[PDB]
Amino acid sequence: PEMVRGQVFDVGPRYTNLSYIGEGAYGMVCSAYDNVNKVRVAIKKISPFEHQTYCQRTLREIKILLRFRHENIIGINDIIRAPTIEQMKDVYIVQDLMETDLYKLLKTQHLSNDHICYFLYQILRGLKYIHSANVLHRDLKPSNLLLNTTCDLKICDFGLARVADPDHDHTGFLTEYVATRWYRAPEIMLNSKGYTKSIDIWSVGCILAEMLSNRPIFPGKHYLDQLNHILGILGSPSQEDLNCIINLKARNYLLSLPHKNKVPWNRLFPNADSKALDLLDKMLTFNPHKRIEVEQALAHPYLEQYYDPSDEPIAEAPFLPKEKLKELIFEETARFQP
Ligand SMILES: CC(=O)NCc1ccc2[nH]ncc2c1
Repeated sequence: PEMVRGQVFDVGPRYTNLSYIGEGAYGMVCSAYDNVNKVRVAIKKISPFEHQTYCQRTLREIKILLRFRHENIIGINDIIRAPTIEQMKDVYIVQDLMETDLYKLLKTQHLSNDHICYFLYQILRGLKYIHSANVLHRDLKPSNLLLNTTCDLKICDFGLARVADPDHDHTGFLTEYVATRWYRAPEIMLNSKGYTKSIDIWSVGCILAEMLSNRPIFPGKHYLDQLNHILGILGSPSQEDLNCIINLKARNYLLSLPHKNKVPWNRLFPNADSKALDLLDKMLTFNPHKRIEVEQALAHPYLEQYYDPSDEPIAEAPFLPKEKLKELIFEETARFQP
């Protein structure tokens, strides 16, 4: 039984020569030589079985990623676990090894306009597929966008994903939310559960802005401070957009704020391509009903050199206590067993 950083990393004889990568949500991450395909691979250890939430998220991701097949979405290549429920304490998910991710790249590398364009294209191409399956990722951020040595990009981490449910999207003001703060659309803090596709487009807009400067655009330090970062750049919502927020606590909060003017994108991003800023503006639209959709974003002039809807595939179809969820993780991973 191989050990890494003083813990069992029990990946069998198939996978050998482990090197520590980093530290996931529910366990450790390593590379390993795959003795069957003769390539190094990434493997993450997942120990979710005590907690119903870690079980829920583990199972959501497994079910989604096994059903999806797309060049810009990470696959599951193998899953390692014990032969019986009783002996299964952990699950190992094997995926393609990727050199880096966008978070690491942004902290260390200047991106050319050509790189930004290509990364954005790949993100949206992957997102077209996800949305075509009626699924929302709900936690798009640089550290969930993996890149290889030739800058192929794959979206990962579907633990917070949901089926879209726009008829149940409304909630009150200051309703708590789980997904990463800096990439949360303004409506999350006002009146949205994050059950519509527009939530993901906002996050992509934040990612685009961060590619342009290497700095997150709206780095809020706490729940409501996130909204006030957004409003500091977008400025005060218009009457029409304010009138769409029927909830009085949310509406009156916005009305209580002093008038803020829009910060022009070309002053925030003086070296950016003008077509990139036109698309950014459309993704970072305050009103989620007016926000650009994924397929429109692909068709935007900024992406013209890549846009090819015949080569931007869609999914073939649309997509509980911890004891039942352990059984379900066991069943879902059975296809990888001898
Ligand atoms: C967000 C996440 O789950 N990161 C860990 C991870 C997953 C797959 C990976 N492939 N290559 C490297 C690598 C890292």
